[PDB]
Amino acid sequence: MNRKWEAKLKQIEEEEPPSIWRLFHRQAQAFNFVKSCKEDVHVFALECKVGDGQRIYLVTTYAEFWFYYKSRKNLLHCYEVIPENAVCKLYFDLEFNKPANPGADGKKMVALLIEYVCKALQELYGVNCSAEDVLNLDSSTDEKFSRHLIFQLHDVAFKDNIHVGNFLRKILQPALDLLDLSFLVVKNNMGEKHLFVDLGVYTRNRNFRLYKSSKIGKRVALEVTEDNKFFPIQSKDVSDEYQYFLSSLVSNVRFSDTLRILTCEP
DNA sequence: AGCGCTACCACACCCC
DNA sequence: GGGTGTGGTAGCG
Ligand SMILES: Nc1ncnc2c1ncn2[C@H]1C[C@H](O)[C@@H](COP(=O)(O)OP(=O)(O)OP(=O)(O)O)O1
Ligand SMILES: [Ca+2]
Repeated sequence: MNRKWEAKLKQIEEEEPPSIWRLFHRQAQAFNFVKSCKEDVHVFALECKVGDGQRIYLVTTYAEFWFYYKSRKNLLHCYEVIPENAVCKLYFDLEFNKPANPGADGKKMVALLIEYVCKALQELYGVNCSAEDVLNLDSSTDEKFSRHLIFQLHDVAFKDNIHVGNFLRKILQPALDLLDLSFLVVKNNMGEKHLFVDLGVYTRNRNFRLYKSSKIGKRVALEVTEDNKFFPIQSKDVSDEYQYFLSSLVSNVRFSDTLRILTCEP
């Protein structure tokens, strides 16, 4: 109830074919529309013209969004809005300052990370998976090894992203102590000891840069790594790039009549 | 007309 | 000197 109260105060304080394309200034007004929609619609965040994080919000289906998005001539700097309390996938934001840590073997650190989380998923939930179920994206530059991992688990999902964070803090506590998970620590922008895993992305209504999208500032967009081992099922009725787009979406959990929802309280 | 939060610091408090 | 909650903005994500 504590969350539903903060929104109520912010509110008072503030022919053609079957298409759906609604832009909203307030994230709250967007989700309100989704409820009164009657169509499998979702919420996207577009970075406004301002160089800061000022964002506007779009509401449309995945298919209709990919239609006006695939060319990459329009709708640049888009983000997925991960709805609070909604079932989602296991994902990661991986990033360290390249020059600050030279000896870091990026492609080797991710494999060690995945094999750990995989083992963790088995010991704690009986879930079995391998890197073959891990969509691997890249947005790196000459100064930042940036990677996004989206797990594609078979009939499995988390209660929400808040529980994903709890899962990681639990299994990454041995590394957090280091103010064998030695390969996680990395020197930050100013010599400080941060964690190769960004644990600040597991919040309510988190934005997450979409596939083939770059921040309003730079121009490097997310793309599938070369060592990626997740390959969707080829379907003649939709393009392959659309498959990766659907997979990459954190909050687009495969409909399954045997879905195991995973929880984890802190 | 973004949104969410925590890391950080100040203070106040308590205890033999 | 240690140890434990409480505000409250400032800045990351
Ligand atoms: N000002 C911001 N406002 C709202 N959401 C943000 C903001 N900054 C970051 N986020 C969200 C969207 C981002 O996809 C998510 C992770 O932070 P961030 O690392 O900066 O983006 P990114 O991982 O997609 O690119 P990269 O890390 O390589 O710079 O947090
Ligand atoms: Ca990042």
